[PDB]
Amino acid sequence: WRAEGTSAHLRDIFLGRCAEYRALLSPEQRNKDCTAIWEAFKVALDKDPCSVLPSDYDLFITLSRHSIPRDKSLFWENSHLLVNSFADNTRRFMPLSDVLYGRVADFLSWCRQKADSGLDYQSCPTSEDCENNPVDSFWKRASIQYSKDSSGVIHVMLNGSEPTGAYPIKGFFADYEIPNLQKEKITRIEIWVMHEIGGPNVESCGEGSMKVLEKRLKDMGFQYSCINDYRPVKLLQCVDHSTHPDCALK
Amino acid sequence: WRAEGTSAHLRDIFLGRCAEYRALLSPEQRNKDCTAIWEAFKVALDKDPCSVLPSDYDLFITLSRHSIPRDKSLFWENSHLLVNSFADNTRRFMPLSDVLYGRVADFLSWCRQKADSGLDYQSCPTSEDCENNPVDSFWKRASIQYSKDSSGVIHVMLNGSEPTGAYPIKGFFADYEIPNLQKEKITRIEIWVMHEIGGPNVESCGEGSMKVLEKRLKDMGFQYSCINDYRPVKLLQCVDHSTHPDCALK
Ligand SMILES: O=P(O)(O)O[C@@H]1[C@H](O)[C@@H](COP(=O)(O)OP(=O)(O)OC[C@H]2O[C@@H](O)[C@H](O)[C@@H]2O)O[C@H]1n1cnc2c1ncn1ccnc21
Ligand SMILES: O=P(O)(O)O[C@@H]1[C@H](O)[C@@H](COP(=O)(O)OP(=O)(O)OC[C@H]2O[C@@H](O)[C@H](O)[C@@H]2O)O[C@H]1n1cnc2c1ncn1ccnc21
Ligand SMILES: *[C@@H]1O[C@H](CO)[C@@H](O[C@@H]2O[C@H](CO)[C@@H](O)[C@H](O)[C@H]2NC(C)=O)[C@H](O)[C@H]1NC(C)=O
Ligand SMILES: *[C@@H]1O[C@H](CO)[C@@H](O[C@@H]2O[C@H](CO)[C@@H](O)[C@H](O)[C@H]2NC(C)=O)[C@H](O)[C@H]1NC(C)=O
Repeated sequence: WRAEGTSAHLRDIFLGRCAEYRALLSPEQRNKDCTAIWEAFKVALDKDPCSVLPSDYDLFITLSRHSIPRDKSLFWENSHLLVNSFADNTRRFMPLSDVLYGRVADFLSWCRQKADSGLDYQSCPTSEDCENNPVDSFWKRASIQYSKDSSGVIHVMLNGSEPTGAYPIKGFFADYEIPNLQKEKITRIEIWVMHEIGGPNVESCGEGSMKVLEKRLKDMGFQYSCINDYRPVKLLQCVDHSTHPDCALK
Repeated sequence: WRAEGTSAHLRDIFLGRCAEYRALLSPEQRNKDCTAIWEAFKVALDKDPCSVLPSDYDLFITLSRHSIPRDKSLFWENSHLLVNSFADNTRRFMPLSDVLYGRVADFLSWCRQKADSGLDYQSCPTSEDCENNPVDSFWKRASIQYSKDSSGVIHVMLNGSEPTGAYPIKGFFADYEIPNLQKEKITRIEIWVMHEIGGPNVESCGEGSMKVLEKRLKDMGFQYSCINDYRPVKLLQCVDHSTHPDCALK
């Protein structure tokens, strides 16, 4: 397996994150059983590391699913850390990592040993090793759910400094979220194409892969919008480049 | 009593955070036993909620203590959330909440029931109910250690929009940290007086309580400097006031 093995102390981390997230939920939907959620989740830890399907996580989703506030969904690509810091633990936006079923697995890795009941802390399969590995099947299932439950203004943060372009035609956003957006309950889609401070401007709104994305969203009937270096996020990037000319204040 | 009852699912949260923090420690001191750390901490939970002393957490500290990088300490008052966001989980600085023993308790509450053996989720004592409550004694002990183990350039974030003054003459910083800073291994102390965006400038460097703090530190023989609205932090505050004139980019 050419990927990170199971995360040490997966269970404690999972339950801890789950318990802390409960506090963020509204009292009405605060009734969540972290233990049951973990049990449902571990069904994948009792299977062949190449025989886990997205549907295997259905129970896990049923037990953890909760509503996402209108206009708070934030999708992204090649911007993990920035998205998490900007979202600020649900305070500004609620990306998948800030939704219960996403929060418990953010950054973690897991898979059962090839031919032994115990978890494999040595390595886990990538899409290359095999399509149906625990981690990818999990995110496919969580992505679909996250997309289906989003409504209002859809925000998307992309990385215009990524060498392969801002929009990966083969990725979770393209293959599992866009096709699952409920057109009827979506007002518009606003894209933020961020560039590293002084970093390379590989692509901006309307260029390369951005034209492909825009065309698709438009052919799908969505009201489309694209902003280069959305200020609030630029200001956050600037925190680490205070003396740079792109970050100077008036 | 008068304070919040112990946090729901305290143990799970505690262990979860402990396990996640282990990953941030260098392989040299990563060998931490969260369960044992939890048991040492629990010693205070099996005592009268008004008879817990800072020394009751000596074992807890012994088992969770670790080094703090030179120049990375960050003290503060009236800016807990700003400090946590800026520190960015160990990336930029290492405040007490980003040190193992502080991390497991950041924002939590705890105390045993008055005459019962179980935890009291209804309420916990405050400084007014009785001085020796579990939470206050915990932070006194934790503050002392954090100070004793700090070195190099000392940073301090104060709130200059605080009505009663940026430097509370009575508080954890004045009463438990400053007295435990070890000059022999300290270069200088740098203060950052932050003001709310547009917010009121109650006090700035060299004003009111700031006069007191400066004189106290100088009388102790420390090199001292103060900065109003330290740029990096100002930029972070700006993320939520992007259109405000104080946050306009050049
Ligand atoms: O370690 P773990 O358990 O694997 O958790 C993963 C993993 O540790 C890390 C991957 O970073 P990467 O730069 O490859 O970033 P990606 O390309 O993988 O993320 C882009 C996708 O996330 C979305 O939110 C966007 O809209 C888009 O669909 O982000 C966590 N992660 C958070 N949300 C997702 C996620 N991994 C797959 N997802 C799929 C969906 N939502 C996710
Ligand atoms: O819920 P919990 O478990 O009680 O966790 C507490 C509590 O939930 C919250 C209190 O916010 P407050 O504005 O009153 O701020 P404070 O006056 O209480 O804290 C300011 C002090 O922290 C330092 O780091 C600064 O340099 C300064 O000495 O911050 C958490 N906290 C984190 N570090 C500390 C802490 N509480 C007391 N401390 C004392 C030391 N380090 C701490
Ligand atoms: C946006 O994409 C750029 C380029 O892929 C990322 O910056 C690179 O990050 C890697 C790993 O940290 C480094 O090895 C490269 O040297 C970086 N290149 C450049 C030009 O900076 C950047 O981290 C991405 N931004 C976000 C928020 O994920
Ligand atoms: C700095 O201190 C100010 C003043 O106490 C804090 O602002 C107050 O915050 C409370 C709670 O959110 C509000 O009800 C008040 O209206 C605020 N007053 C003002 C003048 O803004 C502020 O939160 C503190 N800053 C930080 C980072 O903690």
